[PDB]
Amino acid sequence: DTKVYLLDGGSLVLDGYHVFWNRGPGGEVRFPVYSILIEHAEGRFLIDTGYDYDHVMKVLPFEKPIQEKHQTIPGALGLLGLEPRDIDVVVNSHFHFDHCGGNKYFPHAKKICHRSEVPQACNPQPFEHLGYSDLSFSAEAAEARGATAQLLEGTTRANSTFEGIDGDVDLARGVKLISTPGHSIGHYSLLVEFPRRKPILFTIDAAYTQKSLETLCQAAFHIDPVAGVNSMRKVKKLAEDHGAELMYSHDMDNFKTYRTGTQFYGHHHH
Amino acid sequence: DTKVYLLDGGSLVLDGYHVFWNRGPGGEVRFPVYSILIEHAEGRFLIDTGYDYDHVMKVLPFEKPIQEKHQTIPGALGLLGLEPRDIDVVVNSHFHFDHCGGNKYFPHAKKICHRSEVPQACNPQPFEHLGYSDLSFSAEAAEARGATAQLLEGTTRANSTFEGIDGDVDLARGVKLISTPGHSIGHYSLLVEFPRRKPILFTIDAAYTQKSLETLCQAAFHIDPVAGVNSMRKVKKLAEDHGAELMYSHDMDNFKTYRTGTQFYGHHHH
Ligand SMILES: Cc1ncc2c(c1O)COC2=O
Ligand SMILES: Cc1ncc2c(c1O)COC2=O
Ligand SMILES: Cc1ncc2c(c1O)COC2=O
Ligand SMILES: Cc1ncc2c(c1O)COC2=O
Ligand SMILES: [Zn+2]
Ligand SMILES: [Zn+2]
Ligand SMILES: [Zn+2]
Ligand SMILES: [Zn+2]
Repeated sequence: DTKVYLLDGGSLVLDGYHVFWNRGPGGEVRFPVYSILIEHAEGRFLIDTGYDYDHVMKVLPFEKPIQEKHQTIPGALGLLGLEPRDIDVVVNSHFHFDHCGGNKYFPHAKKICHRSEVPQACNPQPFEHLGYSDLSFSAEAAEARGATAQLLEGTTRANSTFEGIDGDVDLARGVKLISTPGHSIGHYSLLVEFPRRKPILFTIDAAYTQKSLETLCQAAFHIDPVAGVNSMRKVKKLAEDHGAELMYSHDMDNFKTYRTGTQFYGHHHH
Repeated sequence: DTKVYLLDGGSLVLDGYHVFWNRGPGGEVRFPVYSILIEHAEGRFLIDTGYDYDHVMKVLPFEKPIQEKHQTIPGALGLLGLEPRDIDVVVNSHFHFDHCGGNKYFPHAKKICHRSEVPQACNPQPFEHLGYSDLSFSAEAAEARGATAQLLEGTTRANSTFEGIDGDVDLARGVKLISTPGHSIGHYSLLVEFPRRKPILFTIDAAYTQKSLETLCQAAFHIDPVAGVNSMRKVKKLAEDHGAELMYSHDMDNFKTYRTGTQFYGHHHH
């Protein structure tokens, strides 16, 4: 019928000026990170794979990760009686480290990302190195960036090739990847339709929080802030023209009301 | 990949002479009843649906049913985060009451049984009335037997029509219904193949216990005991010629070693 499970992936810390470009205010802010499991008649799709705890502790310990073992990808799938192997397709919104930390566990799945994202990861802008700091999702990108030491044993170029896409696309029936560049060169948001509840528009990094979308204030991490704003406009109109419940990527106060673990969206209405 | 879940449906009591036709020995014997959930790339298949507790307490209280609420069909599916609605196909080995008690919860699923079983249920041998005592699986059979009082509200002829089959058939890839008549006119056993463990041959009522199969001693409930014995021979050879682990329908001492609830057969071998 289509169910959506949120895999709770723990949390990270940014300054308020990171979350709210120039606006802020400043001071530490902790936000959640999660992934999106779609159980669908055409297969099990995982959208993003959270952050890898060792990677963050090594490279971004100032983000002070807190992630319990049920909040790794295999752990969170564990709560559903699932293993990484049960996932048929992994989709990455973009290759910032907190959205592709768990790709390494899916050599057998088909991978999908925007055409431009793997090239970006191999060779990012000088201000993007930190965002694209976990190359374990791609043997190729790891090579180009000289970070093959991140590759999990058994990751080859063969089991980590992506099918590049472009523009708005149907992942499956009732499931659209919505093109939302700006934050990154090939950033995608997600729209999931159900049969007895209103569509869900997952903003991912096009809108970190409700506050972001409300004031058109994007995150300070972006490659193109004009594009970033247009993508917010596009996401706002999309939500309106559909019936969509907007679910945000990194919004602690909103996250508390989100279903994680064994709870899911898309229940049968008797 | 193909997983098999056993839905534990509680237990019932027969005399030893029932379980072991003429051989026995006598005295009360309690045995388990269960159903077979196959999660498969072609859908979720439920083979049999246990016994309905109210039906047994009313009509066969001498069988002294013990069935906790997690051991009804919706309850047992409950332990998997599933509802009756998530099942795509219900297959009935035959329409004895302890194998079709839960059919009433699946109006939306496709139903499959042997060509002869619905006609048998409508109009059984005089010695079969008790076996075919729960007609809630079929609006039509309930009418013919004047037991429409068993029909759950919303059960119509439309949502309880079966596709009749005959001979050995592939339910799905790696999943065969093996024709095993004798115990009932159109009784089927089940063979499930996996990719990293030996096939499982579910005998259902063709062989109640390991002891039954070992000594060719069928249950005392049968329509044709010559056929019944041939079907045991057929099941023994099937198991040999394949690699199959034989799993029996009503074998308490063997049942204790069977995986029920959240445990399943067909794990990925890393
Ligand atoms: C580690 C951690 N950080 C944040 C949250 C949780 C965590 O386990 C659970 O719900 C949360 O918001
Ligand atoms: C959470 C987080 N930390 C650092 C970066 C990003 C993040 O989302 C994106 O680009 C970055 O440098
Ligand atoms: C009610 C009941 N009867 C038998 C068994 C169980 C029961 O809950 C569980 O495992 C069994 O063998
Ligand atoms: C368990 C049980 N009880 C009664 C009958 C059957 C049973 O399996 C089959 O035919 C019957 O009359
Ligand atoms: Zn990002
Ligand atoms: Zn992010
Ligand atoms: Zn029977
Ligand atoms: Zn039986």
